[PDB]
Amino acid sequence: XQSLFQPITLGALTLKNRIVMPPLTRSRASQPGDVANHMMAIYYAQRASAGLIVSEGTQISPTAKGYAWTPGIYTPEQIAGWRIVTEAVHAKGCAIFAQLWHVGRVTHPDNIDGQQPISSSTLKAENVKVFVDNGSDEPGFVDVAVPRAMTKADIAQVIADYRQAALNAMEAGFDGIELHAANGYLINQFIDSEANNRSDEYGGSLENRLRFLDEVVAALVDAIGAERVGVRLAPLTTLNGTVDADPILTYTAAAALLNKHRIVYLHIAEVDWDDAPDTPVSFKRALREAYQGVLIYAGRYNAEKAEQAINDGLADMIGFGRPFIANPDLPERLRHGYPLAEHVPATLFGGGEKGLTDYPTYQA
Ligand SMILES: Cc1cc2nc3c(=O)[nH]c(=O)nc-3n(C[C@H](O)[C@H](O)[C@H](O)COP(=O)(O)O)c2cc1C
Ligand SMILES: CCCCCCCCO[C@@H]1O[C@H](CO)[C@@H](O)[C@H](O)[C@H]1O
Repeated sequence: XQSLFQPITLGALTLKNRIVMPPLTRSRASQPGDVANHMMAIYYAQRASAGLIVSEGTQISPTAKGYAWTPGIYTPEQIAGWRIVTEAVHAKGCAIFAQLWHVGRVTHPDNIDGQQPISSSTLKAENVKVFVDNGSDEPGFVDVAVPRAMTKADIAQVIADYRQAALNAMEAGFDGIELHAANGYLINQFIDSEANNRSDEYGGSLENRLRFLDEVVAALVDAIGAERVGVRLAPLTTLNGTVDADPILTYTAAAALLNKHRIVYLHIAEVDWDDAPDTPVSFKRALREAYQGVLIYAGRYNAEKAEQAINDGLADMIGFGRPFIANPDLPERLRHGYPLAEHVPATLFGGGEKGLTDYPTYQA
């Protein structure tokens, strides 16, 4: 754990250690309005011994939402709710980035004001569910809907929404933003060949499939500066329905594209739930050459594997998702080898403080 507990520079920030709390949707936002709130501020502040917190995905617009009760980042009230979170986290000595979210086709009309979802194409995500508010207090799991293909004007609108969301994140006191371009969501629906059947400049070729990513990143950087922009990618997981035919080429190219933009970090989502594909070390080393900023990995890491990934030169920082839900003091536990509590799946999403802020710190 020695390297894990070394500080690191992230742009203008000096971070305390190499541990990341990655984005974790908890579906706790206040209703009406999808507003980040008090229990969320406590929850994040409890976990501020991380070197970096990345917020749960926060939708950039009404039609960017995939799941019931996720917090937005587009209304004044939403910005203010996030400000209480960032104030709480900063009072603990910690950096926090907002994960800007557009789910594309991974949604249901019930979550997007009755609208049809949008995507690169008209392809439904196969074997994917989201959840909606069915009036009860538990999430209602539902099949996703068939999307409509984005027009040029839709592309411009979504870019504008991302750009503004980045400014809104700065107004909310975040230290930066993370673009969610992973786990089968909108940008990923353009990147991955089998999800993109466009015949315009946003599909077919590799250059074309990376174009939407390129243009979104350019707008984010123009708005808030490259030192405040991270990006999340999922080269090899396919759980939410996006498959690429040549992911080593596509994602090495994506990494090099992002390197050109000088984004402050690249975050690889190596596992999504139970989807834990073989991610060859040779490929990780290629990503390390293609992108020369801070490289973050998350997915089924423990203390041993995290330390090894850093010492092998594969990663600079490591995120721990599920363990951070149940262990607010995860860094201390990893450092000492204290046993980790396990999380309760039934309280991941929705509800209140139970299963959110009532996981204790370690006590022998
Ligand atoms: C409850 C839960 C919610 C999640 N929601 C998001 C999210 O909002 N954005 C995201 O990029 N990943 C999300 N993820 C994925 C995690 O960031 C992480 O990559 C994944 O859980 C693998 O890491 P782990 O094995 O350490 O949990 C979520 C994971 C969990 C368990
Ligand atoms: C009862 C708890 C059910 C846990 C099973 C999780 C259902 C899907 O969970 C979803 O996973 C996505 C990544 O695939 C995330 O981006 C979303 O934030 C999350 O809501």
